[PDB]
Order: sequence, then C-alpha cells, then structure tokens
Amino acid sequence: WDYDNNVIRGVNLGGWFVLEPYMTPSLFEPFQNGNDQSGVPVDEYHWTQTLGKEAALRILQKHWSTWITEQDFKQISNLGLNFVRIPIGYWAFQLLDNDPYVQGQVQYLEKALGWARKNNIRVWIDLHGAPGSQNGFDNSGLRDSYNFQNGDNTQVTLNVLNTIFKKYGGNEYSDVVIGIELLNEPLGPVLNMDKLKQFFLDGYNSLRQTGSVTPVIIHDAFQVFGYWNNFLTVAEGQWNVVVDHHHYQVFSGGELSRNINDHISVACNWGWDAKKESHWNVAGSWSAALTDCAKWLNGVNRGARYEGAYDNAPYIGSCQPLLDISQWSDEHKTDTRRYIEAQLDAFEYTGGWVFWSWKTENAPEWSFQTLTYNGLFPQPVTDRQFPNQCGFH
Repeated sequence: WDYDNNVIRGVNLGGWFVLEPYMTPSLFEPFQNGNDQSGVPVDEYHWTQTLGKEAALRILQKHWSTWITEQDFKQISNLGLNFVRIPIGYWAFQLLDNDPYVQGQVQYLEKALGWARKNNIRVWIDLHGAPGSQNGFDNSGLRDSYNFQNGDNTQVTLNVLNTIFKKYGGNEYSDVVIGIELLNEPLGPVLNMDKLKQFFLDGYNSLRQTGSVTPVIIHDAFQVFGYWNNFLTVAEGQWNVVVDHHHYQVFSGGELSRNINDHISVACNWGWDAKKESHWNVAGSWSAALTDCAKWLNGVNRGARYEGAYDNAPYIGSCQPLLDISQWSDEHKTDTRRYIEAQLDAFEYTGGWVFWSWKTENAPEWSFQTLTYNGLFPQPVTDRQFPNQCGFH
C-alpha cells in the first residue's frame, strides 16, 4: 500500500469476533424476561460466562461461520471498496486465569485473510479488547471496567501483540495486511497518558524488531487533533506509522442537537484539521448516524439521549419512527445523504475512511449494506448528489 497516493475506502467487519449487543441483538434478546432487561448480559465477558463454555462455543461457531463469509468479501469488492478493518479481542490468542471467553476466532481470521487476498482487499488487524479493558465500553469485551493499566494487564497485552506480530506481520501476509492496530479506542481521559505512550512505543519497537515493515496504526485515544504530531516521528527514526481517528456526532446531547447544517460544518472541519497533522491518518470508524436511537447503542439496558432517556439529555424526537429505514421521512433521508457525502469528502481529503460497519441485524444507520441498498450511501462511492459541501482545495 502507498499511503501517500492511495485512498482507503473500506468497511469494518464489526460484530464478528467481538460481540456488540446493538449489532447482533438476537444473541442477547433471549435473556430478556418480558420487558425487563435487567438479566441481559451486558458484554461478551458476561454473555460467555452466563452460557458456560459448551453453549458459548456452540452458539459462537455458528455465528463466526455465518455472520461474514467469502460472499461478503466478493460484495465488498464489487461495491468498489478496497479495504477492511478486522476487530479481534485478546482472548482469541490468550486467556487470563478464570476468563469465561471461548476461542476459535483465529481459524476464521485466517480464512478472512485468504478471502481478502482473492478479492484484492487490504486489511488492518485491530486489537479491539485488552485484558481488564482499555475503555469500559462493551465493545472491549468488558463494560464499565478500566483496568488495562493495572497489574500485569499491559504486559499481557504486549504478549498478545507479539503473537499477532509474528503471525501476521511477516512475509506470509505482506500482500494483504497493511496495518496492525495496537489498541482500539483507549479512553485517554481516564488513563495515564505517559504509560499509554510507553505502551505504543514498546509495541512499535517489538514489531520492527521481528523484521516486520508493516505499518503500525495507533488510535488517537480521543485526544485533540495534532496531539500525536511529535510522537513516533521520522526525525527519531520511527517510520510507517498511521493515526486512526474515529468520528461521530451522536454521543452527547450537544452534538445531537445540532441542525443538519452544523453537522455538516463539523464534518468538514474534521477534514481541514486532519490535513494539518504530520502523520498519515485514516478515519477508521464513523457512520451515518444522526441519532443514538439504535437499540442498546449506549449499552444493554440503557436508552437513547435522542428521546431524553439517557445521560440527562433533553428530548429531541421519538426513536420509534427512526428504527426502520422504510419509515424515514424524505427529510431524514436527505439529511443522511448530505451527512454521508460531507464525511466522505472530508475523509478522502487525507488517508481515507472505514465505515462502521459492514452489516448489523437491524440498525440501518450503522450498516453499509442497508444504506447502500436504500440509495443513501453513494454507489459508486464517488457519486455526489450534494457536491462540494466543504470547499476543500
């Protein structure tokens, strides 16, 4: 890959090797008791623990073998995409004592790399969950815990990274793997940033020490634009480094309350600010969502800010009419199309974009397939119904 001259146009293969309740609610809904959600496991940790090892493995084998297949890769290529990001948890490689997780993801990851190769798709492997959790999000595997930097959890994470480095950072996959992402979304504000930098540095050095020339992807840890400009630099002999920025406008009351024009202005500004940074950078996660209405987006047994039901947000509108794309008003379809196009322009202004996610069971704002089939995501992806909203030059 040429990060100077190529543009990434990709999708995340989320919900596959790390369960996220909002993406596959059918796996969590049987634990509901009527309208009571208090007994629903909140994350993959508690889901596997509640089921036990035998049942968890039986259900996950069926999920892993059907959620994404070779057909999906063919469709991704046919839609003009050139890239996938693949989240995987640490537990696919190593279990802590008393971890409830089951293994077997690796066999499917390796199938996926072969499917990528056959369909001319390039890949980042992304370590999405670290022991103890790096952010307390359910997508780390373990919700509401922040112990990545406590005990030996950082050392275990580095050991898991070494395994990934040796298996997928070498000559065997040099034609497919164009990045190994050390850690998805470490929650900067609650972590020690000096220790997080040391971790990134140790991972960078360990990778290069194996003889690998694979790009190292670091997530921005929710820091301001430009924060990482002076870290892992050419002047210090550190090379092939990419910054992964994630971008949404739905996870606070203030962001949700913006009118469509202000949503677009913010999206354009992501492009202008990313252009100023000194590292190659890619928008590795973003979506079409203008609400947080998708069931369990904020977590199992949590409601939506959009309808004033979480995070002390004021009511903006009812979520029920927005849950099905066939009930969307013409205005909401138009707003969505404008928002998507503005983000695409901003992200192609630097390294490119990776939409979250390829598919969901029934959450249309977060499904590349559903948006494409309904004509809301540009196809071909260069098509514009609202050209030049940002005025880049």
